[PDB]
Amino acid sequence: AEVLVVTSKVKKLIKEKGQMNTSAETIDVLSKAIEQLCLKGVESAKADGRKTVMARDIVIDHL
Amino acid sequence: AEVLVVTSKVKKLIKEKGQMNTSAETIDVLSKAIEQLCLKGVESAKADGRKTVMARDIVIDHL
Repeated sequence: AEVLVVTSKVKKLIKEKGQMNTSAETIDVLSKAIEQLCLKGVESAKADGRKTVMARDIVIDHL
Repeated sequence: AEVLVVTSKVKKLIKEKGQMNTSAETIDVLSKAIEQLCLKGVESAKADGRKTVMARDIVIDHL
């Protein structure tokens, strides 16, 4: 339900830049990661009293 | 170049579940996060001598 990454372009990146295939579960993990980053972004934006999720609401520095 | 998240479905999630709009830069951050997670997955898979990026190669526990 609701794949949130562009599967074809992820597979293309991983193949072209890394010489690797991409498992189905890899796509699932990436999609779930996007969902969590979005929900956490909602939490951050609302806590600031805003109505728009902004780049500063997507905390990805631990990457 | 190469947006790696499904922009329409991200905006739909953020609006429907959080009542928020989604800025253009939010989409950019999410896309760059996916790119980094994929490249790091390539590093992990190759270090294990494999030819396929697997779910265990996408380290997202810091979420």
